[PDB]
Amino acid sequence: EGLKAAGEWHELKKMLPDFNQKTVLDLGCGFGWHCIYAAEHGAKKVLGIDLSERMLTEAKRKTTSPVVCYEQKAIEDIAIEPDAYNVVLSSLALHYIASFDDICKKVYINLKSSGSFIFSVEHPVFTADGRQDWYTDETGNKLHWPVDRYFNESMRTSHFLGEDVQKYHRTVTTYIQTLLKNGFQINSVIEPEPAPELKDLPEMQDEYRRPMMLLISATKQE
Amino acid sequence: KAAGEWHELKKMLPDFNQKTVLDLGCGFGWHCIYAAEHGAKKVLGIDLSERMLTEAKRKTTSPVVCYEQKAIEDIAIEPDAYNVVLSSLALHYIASFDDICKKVYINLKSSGSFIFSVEHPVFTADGRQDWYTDETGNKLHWPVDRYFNESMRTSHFLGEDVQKYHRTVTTYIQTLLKNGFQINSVIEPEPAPEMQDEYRRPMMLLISATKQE
Ligand SMILES: [Cl-]
Ligand SMILES: [Cl-]
Repeated sequence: EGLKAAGEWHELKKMLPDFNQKTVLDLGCGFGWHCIYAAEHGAKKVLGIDLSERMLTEAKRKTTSPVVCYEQKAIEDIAIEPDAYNVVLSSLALHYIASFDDICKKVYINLKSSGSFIFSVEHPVFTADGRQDWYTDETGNKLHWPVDRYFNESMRTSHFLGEDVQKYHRTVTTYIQTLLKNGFQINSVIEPEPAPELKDLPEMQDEYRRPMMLLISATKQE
Repeated sequence: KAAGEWHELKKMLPDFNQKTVLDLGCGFGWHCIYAAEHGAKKVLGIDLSERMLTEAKRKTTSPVVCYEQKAIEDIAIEPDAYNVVLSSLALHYIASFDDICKKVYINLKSSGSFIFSVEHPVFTADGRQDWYTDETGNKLHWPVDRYFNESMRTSHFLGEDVQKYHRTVTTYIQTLLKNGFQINSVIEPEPAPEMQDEYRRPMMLLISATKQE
């Protein structure tokens, strides 16, 4: 879980613009890694938004810069602040949001002219079937990755003891077309392979077989 | 599959009026006839097969449209000559999509479009190009494997090898981007018998792109 979170960051870093004197919004900031990074690369103002109080306490403990503020808030509830941001970021968060269209409308408004919108979601191929796991035989070999219901843009629920995880499946089309119809230009679309530091690692070998993540960089056009 | 490809591709097509068009893998020439009657000043359609190009010239009336017997990878370098380049279900049979992009960029005018369709990476990844079935032949789900393994996919029939090249969604999009195209539209079509199972996995990938200078 932390292994492929490093695989996300490696590709995401190469998408990032220069942060000097930029105003940054981080949707689903967690422990505030992107907010810290932005600050120490010269951002004038960073807002980190997350739902978990536990995570924001750890974020504020890890953040020294007076440039960064944190707020407990749902991503669907972000404030309308027209033209306030140079860049909006979101790492592994938007596949938990029901209307990606609403998020794009709000990000568009909140961004200045030629503002940046860079995000990563769990891949449509990862979420399509719903089981979010390998197809296995009797001995337990991962035979292949199952894909089903690809055009059923609906909730995907998974069950653990005491937890209910709720995600929303969307197609590659929907992510790209939603950005385009909302006035964004597509700069990059990447499906990350494992980071070159951990490409040898035995557990990372199944990650070449199906994509786990979708990363997209987009620019506001008026 | 073929008619379903057209329905969605038609929607991507620009105004053809006094546009110079190139159709790659033109088959029986459907796009070439379409463009000519929608006001194109000049159209060139190419195909490898002589049998299909015989039928193509047979069912074509307009003198705006010329045909040649030529493979896609051997298209002529003609700088700033075309307004629009089309390719329907053809580029997944070509090894270097980068090479096609380099030539199409050069052959297009400013703000000219490159519109194409291929078999979707999810259809081509595993290589078996078929459902996973149990012992009684229920179609269980569609199998994905070796997604980032970008190489040949061969299928065998009596008397023929079929050779396709598997590429990722990244590859198609990032290659267009690095060769100076702007992405205008990316669509994975659904259809409008055994079309019943087609809503379950994507079969085709359609991209519309514009030349940027
Ligand atoms: Cl949406
Ligand atoms: Cl290529």
